[PDB]
Amino acid sequence: TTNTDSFTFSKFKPNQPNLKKQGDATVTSSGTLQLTKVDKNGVPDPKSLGRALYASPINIWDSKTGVVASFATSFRFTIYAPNIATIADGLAFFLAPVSSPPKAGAGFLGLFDSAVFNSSYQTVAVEFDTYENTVFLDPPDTHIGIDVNSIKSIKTVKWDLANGEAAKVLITYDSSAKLLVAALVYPSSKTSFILSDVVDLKSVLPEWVSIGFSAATGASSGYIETHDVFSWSFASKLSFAA
Amino acid sequence: TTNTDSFTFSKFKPNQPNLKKQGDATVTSSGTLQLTKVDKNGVPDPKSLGRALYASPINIWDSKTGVVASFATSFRFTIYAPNIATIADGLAFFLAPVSSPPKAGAGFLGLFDSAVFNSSYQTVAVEFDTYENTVFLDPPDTHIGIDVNSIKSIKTVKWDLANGEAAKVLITYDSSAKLLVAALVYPSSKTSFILSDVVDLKSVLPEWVSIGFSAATGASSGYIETHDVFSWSFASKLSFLDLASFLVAN
Amino acid sequence: TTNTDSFTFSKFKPNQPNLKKQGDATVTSSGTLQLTKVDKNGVPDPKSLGRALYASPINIWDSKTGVVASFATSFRFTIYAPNIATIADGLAFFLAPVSSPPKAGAGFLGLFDSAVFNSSYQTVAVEFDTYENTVFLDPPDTHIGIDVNSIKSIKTVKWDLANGEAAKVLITYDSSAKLLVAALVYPSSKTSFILSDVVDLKSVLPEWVSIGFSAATGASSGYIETHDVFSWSFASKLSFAA
Amino acid sequence: TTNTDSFTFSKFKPNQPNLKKQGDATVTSSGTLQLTKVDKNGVPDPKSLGRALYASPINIWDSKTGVVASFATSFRFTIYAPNIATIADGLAFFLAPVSSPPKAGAGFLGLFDSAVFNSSYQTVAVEFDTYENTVFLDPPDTHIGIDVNSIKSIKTVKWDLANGEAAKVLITYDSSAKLLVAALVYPSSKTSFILSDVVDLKSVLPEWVSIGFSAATGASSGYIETHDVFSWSFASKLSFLDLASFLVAN
Ligand SMILES: *[C@@H]1O[C@H](CO)[C@@H](O[C@@H]2O[C@H](CO)[C@@H](O[C@@H]3O[C@H](CO)[C@@H](O)[C@H](O[C@H]4O[C@H](CO)[C@@H](O)[C@H](O)[C@@H]4O)[C@@H]3O)[C@H](O)[C@H]2NC(C)=O)[C@H](O[C@@H]2O[C@@H](C)[C@@H](O)[C@@H](O)[C@@H]2O)[C@H]1NC(C)=O
Ligand SMILES: *[C@@H]1O[C@H](CO)[C@@H](O[C@@H]2O[C@H](CO)[C@@H](O[C@@H]3O[C@H](CO)[C@@H](O)[C@H](O)[C@@H]3O)[C@H](O)[C@H]2NC(C)=O)[C@H](O[C@@H]2O[C@@H](C)[C@@H](O)[C@@H](O)[C@@H]2O)[C@H]1NC(C)=O
Ligand SMILES: *[C@@H]1O[C@H](CO)[C@@H](O[C@@H]2O[C@H](CO)[C@@H](O[C@@H]3O[C@H](CO)[C@@H](O)[C@H](O)[C@@H]3O)[C@H](O)[C@H]2NC(C)=O)[C@H](O[C@@H]2O[C@@H](C)[C@@H](O)[C@@H](O)[C@@H]2O)[C@H]1NC(C)=O
Ligand SMILES: *[C@@H]1O[C@H](CO)[C@@H](O)[C@H](O)[C@H]1NC(C)=O
Ligand SMILES: [Ca+2]
Ligand SMILES: [Ca+2]
Ligand SMILES: [Ca+2]
Ligand SMILES: [Ca+2]
Ligand SMILES: [Mn+2]
Ligand SMILES: [Mn+2]
Ligand SMILES: [Mn+2]
Ligand SMILES: [Mn+2]
Repeated sequence: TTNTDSFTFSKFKPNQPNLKKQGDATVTSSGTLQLTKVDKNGVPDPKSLGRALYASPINIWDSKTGVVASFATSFRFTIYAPNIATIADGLAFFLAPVSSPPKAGAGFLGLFDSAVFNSSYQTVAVEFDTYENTVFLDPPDTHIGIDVNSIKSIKTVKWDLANGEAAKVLITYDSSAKLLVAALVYPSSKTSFILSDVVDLKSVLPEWVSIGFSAATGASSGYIETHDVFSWSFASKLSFAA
Repeated sequence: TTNTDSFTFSKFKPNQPNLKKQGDATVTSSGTLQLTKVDKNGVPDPKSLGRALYASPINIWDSKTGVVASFATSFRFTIYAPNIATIADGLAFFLAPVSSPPKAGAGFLGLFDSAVFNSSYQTVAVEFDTYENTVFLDPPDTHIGIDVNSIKSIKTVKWDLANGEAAKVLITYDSSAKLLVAALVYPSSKTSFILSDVVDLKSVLPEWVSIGFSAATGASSGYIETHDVFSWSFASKLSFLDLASFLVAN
Repeated sequence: TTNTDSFTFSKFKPNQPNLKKQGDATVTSSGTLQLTKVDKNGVPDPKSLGRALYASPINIWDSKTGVVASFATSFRFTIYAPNIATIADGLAFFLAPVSSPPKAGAGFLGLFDSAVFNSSYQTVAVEFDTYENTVFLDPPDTHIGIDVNSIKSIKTVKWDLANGEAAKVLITYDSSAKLLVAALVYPSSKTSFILSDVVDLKSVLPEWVSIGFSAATGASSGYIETHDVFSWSFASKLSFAA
Repeated sequence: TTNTDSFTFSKFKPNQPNLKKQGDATVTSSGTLQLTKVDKNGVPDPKSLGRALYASPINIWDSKTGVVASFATSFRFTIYAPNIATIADGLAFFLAPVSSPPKAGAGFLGLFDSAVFNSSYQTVAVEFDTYENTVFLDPPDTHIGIDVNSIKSIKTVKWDLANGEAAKVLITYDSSAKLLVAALVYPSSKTSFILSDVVDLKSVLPEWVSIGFSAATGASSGYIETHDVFSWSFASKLSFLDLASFLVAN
């Protein structure tokens, strides 16, 4: 007995009513979702935080039956950094409760308030982290991480940013294997990165979540980068028994 | 460059935050979308009026390119009347300005305010109409209508209500033919009906539209019927559909 | 446990190896599947017979579990008759056993051998009949028909031929309702026909069936028309414990 | 103006005529496609090679229009080895011309006849390689690799085999960026591997190609492992795929 919800934005459009935008999020004339503040020149600013949600909650689990949804989302994104040596803070795909407020900037990625684990967050996220928060146990490498009610990622893998180049991303969740899987590929320069782990979405998330993007820039001048999104598809399936 | 927005409600849930319940519209505990009001008794009430819309506007055409969405939807619904001789007024699947407010009850079907045509409605519907308003040029028989900016359907055809029986609808809009088609089947009765006509969606809708059901029961006590929706499926693409593949399992 | 097989021919190409063509059927330069003989000049010929099948069998029902496929097919076809008053014989979408040869021409539609019902035809069809075979209890009008192990339709509805316009067809089988529905629209005329009936696929087909088209022109001189298909899409779904 | 062709085998079934079996490929009565010979015990035999292709050719590209197909494919497979430390040879998913004979075994994986690259193979493969063949430039570790007309990969990455555990694979081709990607995840060990390269196909493969799997065991006793496939979906679009939807509908 399956519900499904899916959409594909191959462009973005100014003021799109199917998209909830938060903090600094703009969608440009040219169709770019500009998650984080970027002046006329292309020049990203500090002290920024931006978010994008799909306008309707996704039913990721069902308490009557205990059935859990599988989902798959795909997106393409570009991090340009004026200076690659100083980069902060990163972007992320997440699933948080609905009407849940944006949270601290920088390392927090606009999804947390603190280094502390808290089951209250009810956030699961795949981060693309570009600055090392030693305070958070970040690997020293810029990384893909999987967060579960904590910015202190449960598992991380290296990810070598290709500055200004477009990354194609696939994020997967098999509900019967409880497997969350994230893969990033640079089409131009042909590199590849994968991270996978087990997350039991029912003990973590509410039945209904907002899905979308979060992004932050550095708390320090020069520690700046864009977080531009070009396209985004998603598809979730919630079957009620076998 | 193709956008797609799409979904399946095969079962409904109370309070479902991805739909916008308006008027009396609710979803019971066992999953039925009651568009229009029903006592626990199971007795349908008069002067009810309810709508359900998907909470996400749909991009139906793009002004910059001129490009227009194709779309498909299907659902399963029952109208049950305690008294088949006194049945009012109907239900409808529609597109309208985001997220439109319900308009007059009764034979207006929550979609219109009078018998006259008006472009500001910006509304296009397929009605499944159950009471003959002669001031709306209604045919004597129960009928499926296509309606554009008016309650006076621009084309109707016969529909024989099977009282208390689930009908399966496929409504369909091929953008290159500007073709709207509504098919209705009762699998229990083996009976079927189709209406087909053109409507140039770009002429009559805004770029963004809210999609849903609308239903009303009668303006006099006893003209009464349910307008229950069991399941619902929708799919659109806008390029700046694969229908076979869409039904066989949406 | 759901298997699925699906495709779309948005146009045909000559000797494309995923169709098997039988009889006179061929694919033209401009990508048309002419089921029946049309000459040099567009003049269709009599005594012609053509079938075009998907080169893969379709698992219609599973005997071990007794479950049965749902499937949906859509196609676009033109028949054009140079004399509207003298047209024959029709076309058909059908399911039948594999390596099951073409069968009698004319009014049997490449699908049968006599008037009589016969179980061992193991054939199910939706037909688009342009000539009254009185001998087959044909209605006195061009009709659409459901046929199950007989050219004697188990049900019909009136179909109004629109000479030389493309017809859009949607045929659909719902194995939970055991419900076969055929709809035909002409975009040009705005016209619309539907036929709906119960058919037990599990009763009348084997587990695997070829799926395709059959068509035939009239017997006598003059009872001629074309039977041209432009596009075809099929999808089926066979869940073992649904 | 877009063609399509997809399927999903969640089970395999004995004899299944939409699947063409070559060499030793057997489908177990419990549903496993056994690419290479697996005896009574369940003990894999050496000296084996098997292949299973989809029974109909796939249109990968069109010469008239020069347009080229995109495609996803996923599958579950298990390699079981009685001694983890004597293992050969490997399995692959390939695209070769119809109706390609199966070719040399062992480290050639049933796809190639020798170390030599050849254009007239018109074979592209994603390889799962379990034995180092120095004659083919194999890296010291077990690896996934992209093969184009040759048993010598154009690129590889360390694949660490988890013995007896189902691997889930995703293979994609983006014709728009001539880019082929293989990824494998062992859901039990939460462990993963991904491999990206550019390969044209228009220049390398015919318009029509058969597709499936190929496998082989070692050339000497004891160098043995199974190559068992549990499910398989495939999707191809060629305009003259929405992967996110593909995966979650398998
Ligand atoms: C529904 O479908 C089946 C087809 O599967 C028909 O049954 C078959 O009919 C054929 C043709 O009549 C029979 O073949 C016969 O088999 C015997 C040996 O078993 C042959 O020798 C025989 O030939 C003799 O007759 C010939 C013509 O008279 C000569 O040329 C030969 O010399 C030879 O002397 C012929 O090939 C099948 O055996 C029969 N199959 C089965 C499984 O029964 C149905 O036909 C009906 O039933 C038949 C028994 C027969 O009596 C027909 O007259 C019936 O139509 C067919 N049913 C209907 C209603 O059409
Ligand atoms: C579409 O619906 C709109 C809004 O309902 C119609 O506009 C209304 O039309 C009436 C004209 O018959 C107007 O009557 C007036 O009432 C006011 C006081 O409230 C008086 O001061 C005035 O003397 C009129 O009698 C009404 O004003 C008007 N409402 C609004 C909000 O403008 C509309 O009718 C069409 O446009 C309007 C503005 C007039 O020009 C009409 O003549 C015209 O037909 C509806 N359109 C159609 C095509 O039916
Ligand atoms: C790469 O792949 C091509 C195509 O298979 C190879 O060419 C083929 O080689 C075969 C010999 O190994 C040729 O077949 C023989 O033809 C003669 C003449 O009738 C027969 O008497 C004999 O018994 C064989 O059937 C085959 O003709 C040829 N195929 C084609 C399509 O031309 C190719 O091998 C190289 O080219 C040929 C001309 C011979 O010189 C070979 O020795 C040769 O290596 C393969 N390339 C390599 C480097 O291995
Ligand atoms: C978690 O969050 C809530 C409010 O958001 C707070 O009351 C609580 O103290 C939190 N921290 C921990 C460690 O539980
Ligand atoms: Ca960090
Ligand atoms: Ca009415
Ligand atoms: Ca006839
Ligand atoms: Ca090797
Ligand atoms: Mn981190
Ligand atoms: Mn009406
Ligand atoms: Mn007939
Ligand atoms: Mn290798």
